[PDB]
Amino acid sequence: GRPRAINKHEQEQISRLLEKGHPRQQLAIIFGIGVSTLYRYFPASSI
DNA sequence: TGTTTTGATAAGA
DNA sequence: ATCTTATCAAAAAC
Repeated sequence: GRPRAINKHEQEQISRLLEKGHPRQQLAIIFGIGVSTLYRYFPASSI
């Protein structure tokens, strides 16, 4: 199958970043991934 | 040419 | 304008 966009290390990082209030929009641009991908890994209801 | 995850996208009592 | 969610066509890898 297709590889994941973010490995576990990046996941754990990105998690904290969002809990610190970083907009998914920016995070997506920086990590080179879709914005909707971010909502799937970390739902708004999960922060 | 054949069988997992990405990312646009539409809809949101 | 904005923000969120689940969907579904197809990229990505072998």
